[PDB]
Amino acid sequence: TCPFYKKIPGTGFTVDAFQYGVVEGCTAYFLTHFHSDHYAGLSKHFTFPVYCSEITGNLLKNKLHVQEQYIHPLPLDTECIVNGVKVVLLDANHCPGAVMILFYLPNGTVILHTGDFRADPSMERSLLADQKVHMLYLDTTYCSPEYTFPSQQEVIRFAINTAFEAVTLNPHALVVCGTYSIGKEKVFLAIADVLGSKVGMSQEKYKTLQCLNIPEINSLITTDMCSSLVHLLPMMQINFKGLQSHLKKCGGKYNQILAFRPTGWTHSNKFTRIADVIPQTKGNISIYGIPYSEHSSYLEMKRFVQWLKPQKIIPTVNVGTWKSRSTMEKYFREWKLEAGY
Repeated sequence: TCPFYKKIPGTGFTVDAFQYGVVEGCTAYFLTHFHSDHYAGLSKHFTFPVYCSEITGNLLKNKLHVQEQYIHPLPLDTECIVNGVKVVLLDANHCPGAVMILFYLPNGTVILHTGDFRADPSMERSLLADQKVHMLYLDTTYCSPEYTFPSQQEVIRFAINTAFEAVTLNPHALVVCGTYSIGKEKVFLAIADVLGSKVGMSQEKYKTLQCLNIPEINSLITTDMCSSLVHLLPMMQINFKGLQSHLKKCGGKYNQILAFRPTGWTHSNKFTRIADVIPQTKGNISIYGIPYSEHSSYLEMKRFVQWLKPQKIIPTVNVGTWKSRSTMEKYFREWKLEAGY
């Protein structure tokens, strides 16, 4: 049964609740981004409205095969009426197409629902600057002080340098990159850019990438693997037994794979910096883990909530146990008391 934190009060609207059947009273289903936890349920056979970003729309039409009439895409940064309610979509700084939703109620209440997000100072000079928010449905994926990680631009440095080192040392070396959903495209695009290659991928991942309104995308990617020296692969495949396997298939065109597993947080964030990273090594295959997050760090989240001074906070992540819920409220209280809202 749709949990209360996927419902918006004073509307027939719901957020990321497509896996329960019909939700009694829901006239419109919002979807924040194309990630299988959030869309679990959608298909060609849906005949209620869906509101979402243009980019998320393309993924619905072309990947899940939803029927164009039911996909209502909306522009960002635009005051837009929906079933007699003002809403706005804002860039969430998560994966391509990912949005937060501003709801403006008849009764005067204002609600912000973050979806998945990586909070950033640039959001404090958006439309949110203009007015008060009474409720915050917040992405609490990394709501604990242990959770730190470097900036995306830091990590993209490390990558560009590493790969470019190796390839310049050994020009018969392949760069690989793992992936299982959209997100983190800047990893492989930046590597390929510094190397003078296009990125090569399976047919389905090419299909996925062609939906995302990346400019000049045609010059950057291909389905011709032979012609490319930055390859993509399923993250399940990024290991020695499966990389060895793949290295065979290239057919004596490369003598060393240099991979990258863009991960989120792992416990190795606690004791080691980004400039001091190492990979696992079994023969001529070298696998990096690299903490490229598309979720807020504890500090980033903290700053954002303390600027927003919401009157109330409703967690959307790690809400499944009483210990996690309790831990999270303590942090909310601390933030509130530090800041004087």
